[PDB]
Amino acid sequence: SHMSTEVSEAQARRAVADIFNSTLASSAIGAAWELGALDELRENGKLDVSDFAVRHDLHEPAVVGMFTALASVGIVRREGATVVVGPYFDEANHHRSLFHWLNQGSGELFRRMPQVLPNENRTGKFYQRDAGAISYACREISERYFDPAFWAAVDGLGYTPTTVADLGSGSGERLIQIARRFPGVRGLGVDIADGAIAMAEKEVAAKGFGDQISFVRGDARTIDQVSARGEFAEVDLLTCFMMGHEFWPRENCVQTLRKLRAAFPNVRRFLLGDATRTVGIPDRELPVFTLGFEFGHDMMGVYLPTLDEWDGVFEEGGWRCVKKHAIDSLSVSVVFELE
Amino acid sequence: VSEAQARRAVADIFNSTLASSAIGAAWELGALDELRENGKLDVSDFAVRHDLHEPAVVGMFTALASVGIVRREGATVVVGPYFDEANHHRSLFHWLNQGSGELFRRMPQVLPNENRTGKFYQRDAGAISYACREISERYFDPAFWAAVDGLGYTPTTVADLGSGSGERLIQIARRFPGVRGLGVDIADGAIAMAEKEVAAKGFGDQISFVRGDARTIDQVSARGEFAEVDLLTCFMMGHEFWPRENCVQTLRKLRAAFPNVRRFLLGDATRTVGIPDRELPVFTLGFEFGHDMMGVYLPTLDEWDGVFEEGGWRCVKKHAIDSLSVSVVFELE
Ligand SMILES: Nc1ncnc2c1ncn2[C@@H]1O[C@H](CSCC[C@H](N)C(=O)O)[C@@H](O)[C@H]1O
Ligand SMILES: Nc1ncnc2c1ncn2[C@@H]1O[C@H](CSCC[C@H](N)C(=O)O)[C@@H](O)[C@H]1O
Ligand SMILES: C[C@@H](C(=O)C(=O)O)c1ccccc1
Ligand SMILES: C[C@@H](C(=O)C(=O)O)c1ccccc1
Ligand SMILES: O=C(O)[C@H](O)Cc1ccccc1
Ligand SMILES: O=C(O)[C@H](O)Cc1ccccc1
Ligand SMILES: [Ca+2]
Ligand SMILES: [Ca+2]
Ligand SMILES: [Ca+2]
Ligand SMILES: [Ca+2]
Ligand SMILES: [Ca+2]
Ligand SMILES: [Fe+3]
Ligand SMILES: [Fe+3]
Repeated sequence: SHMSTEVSEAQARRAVADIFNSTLASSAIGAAWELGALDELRENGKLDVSDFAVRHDLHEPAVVGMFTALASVGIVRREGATVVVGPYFDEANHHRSLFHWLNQGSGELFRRMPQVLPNENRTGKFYQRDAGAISYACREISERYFDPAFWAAVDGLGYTPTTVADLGSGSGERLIQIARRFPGVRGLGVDIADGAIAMAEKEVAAKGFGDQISFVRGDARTIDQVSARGEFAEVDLLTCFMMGHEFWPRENCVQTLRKLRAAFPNVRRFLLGDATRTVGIPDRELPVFTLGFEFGHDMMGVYLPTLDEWDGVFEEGGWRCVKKHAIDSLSVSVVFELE
Repeated sequence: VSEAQARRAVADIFNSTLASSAIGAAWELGALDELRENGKLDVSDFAVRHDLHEPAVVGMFTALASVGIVRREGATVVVGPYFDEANHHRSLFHWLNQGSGELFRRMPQVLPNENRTGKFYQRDAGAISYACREISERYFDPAFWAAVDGLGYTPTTVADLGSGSGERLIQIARRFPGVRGLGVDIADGAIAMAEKEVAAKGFGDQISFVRGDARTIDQVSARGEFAEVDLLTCFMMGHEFWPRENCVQTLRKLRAAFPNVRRFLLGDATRTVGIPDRELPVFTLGFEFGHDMMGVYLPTLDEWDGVFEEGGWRCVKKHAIDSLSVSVVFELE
């Protein structure tokens, strides 16, 4: 019953106030996640606002504001000094990392809409985001939304991997988790960014896998002009999560996929996971994330393929898709099992 | 609630975030005015005239559409059921997002006490000022002009505290062609903008500016001009005088620095008390949470009513403001 064109003034007032307040609630979800408040609420059902501020050493008036913001749209409820879970708590907390991504991660982009849309401004580095914050969010995005399909694909491999390469390795956690599952395995993380490599190297060394897992800074799109090509022949498992859209547009993807197939000639399975562009969902029925993901990429000047466009590119790129998993639901996102 | 209702509500909160930034942007880019005027627009046409990246332009319009502010029929965009309300309050959205977005984005870093020394938050001064012009004009002007009309005299020299763009002083000089104007602002940027705008409009011989902190108004030098001032105005910054003890002193210093002021017009939003969380009108939560985050005391209306006398002033008229949280204009003597 959602799409009315005629409403009363009172209704229009309430709706616009909700849109306003939703903005603050939205930012609060990620902030409350980061400050530990969503985990307290989830675990205990309630908490005490002063007691929370004191234990975490937080400016109490702003803590009250954070919780009021959440309460303004029904995520929590305030009752005296107490905050209890509200009707939408479970759902909001489920998707907290998407909110964090939207706000803490990509806030500066969407805030700068007026300066980002003008063509005269769209050269070189024209927007800013928070890499540390995006990295914070993506860990849970990876774990909450992609892991079941990822591990289901790893379980149906039909062989034990001995050397695994991961494209866009980020924190290096995927490679670490792999090493945990397959004790004897070696790992190769490829990433185009210095912070990622360093962060990943540190974590790897700290968790005791400095002997099994290494890294190389490189562009996966131009993987054939990298300085670690001699190690590639040993790789029998390839993984690539949350970055496949960077290989687009179509013709670049085709080439990149060919290059990957030639560069990793002994890879058996290649597990490829990403979010994709949706078509024809009504404006008033967009689920969580979809709009942020698509509008964010349009603002950054980055093309996002549909699922159908991935489907249609694998054969030319040298790969056969033998299984596909739908993700629930991070917009329309999937894991392809390629060989 | 059912699980479907919860999904839908959380999706609305997410998309609302995007619609919310888009209101302010659509304002700046001229899309809201064009929609007010014609009732519709063409996404291609608009993108081409404004030389904008069209796929991002469609995004902006689908954000607005996602919550009922507009509706899309292919490339045609028509005003939606919530257009008039949102357009009305567009400056508030702009303020929250383009002005103050970076403060609320950094919530996790701003709340911890160890982080709250020195320059611990950032806002966009240019953007805030952009919004503030319309906030002042749309929300405060009617009460401001009503107070001017009922002053009981015609001013000769007006001083404006936190003068910003200089617009309020310009408009007063338009109403009272013989008036001398003086603007006090703490920001060099405001002083520069105001001097430029005044000089450009032809009022450079009538309106001057001095950089100064209105809280310590007694410490700003102005060639003895303060003593000639017979009308004082201060909009949208009075809460900066607080807490109470500081306000009492600043009020007493203003009284002393401006001995010949007859009326002092003091306009501001205030902290509300007891509004139910799910019934919060537009702005209230942003205004109050923003200042709580910034460490800035915000008084209630009653706190203001209770401070004037000890501050050396008598309140003689009060005006309610329409639909800007709880906002008022006091007239003081
Ligand atoms: N063309 C490219 N080649 C290699 N790495 C890339 C790339 N484009 C982006 N990346 C890297 O891919 C990452 C995107 S998000 C990382 C999430 C990570 N894959 C995970 O599953 O947890 C960033 O670390 C970025 O540096
Ligand atoms: N303590 C202080 N003393 C003087 N000016 C101040 C101040 N605190 C803030 N300001 C200035 O007050 C302005 C707040 S915005 C209000 C603009 C103006 N009064 C109007 O009605 O449109 C900014 O220009 C800011 O620099
Ligand atoms: C990492 C992120 C992304 O592409 C981005 O932030 O630009 C992403 C990719 C895929 C699913 C979810 C988030
Ligand atoms: C300028 C703003 C404010 O207090 C702030 O930006 O800190 C304000 C004050 C009063 C009404 C509306 C906005
Ligand atoms: O065409 C597809 O849908 C997928 O890209 C891969 C696939 C093909 C056939 C059977 C399963 C998976
Ligand atoms: O106490 C008040 O309400 C205001 O401070 C101003 C006022 C007082 C008395 C008569 C009129 C106005
Ligand atoms: Ca409806
Ligand atoms: Ca298909
Ligand atoms: Ca309307
Ligand atoms: Ca303006
Ligand atoms: Ca003086
Ligand atoms: Fe991306
Ligand atoms: Fe303020």
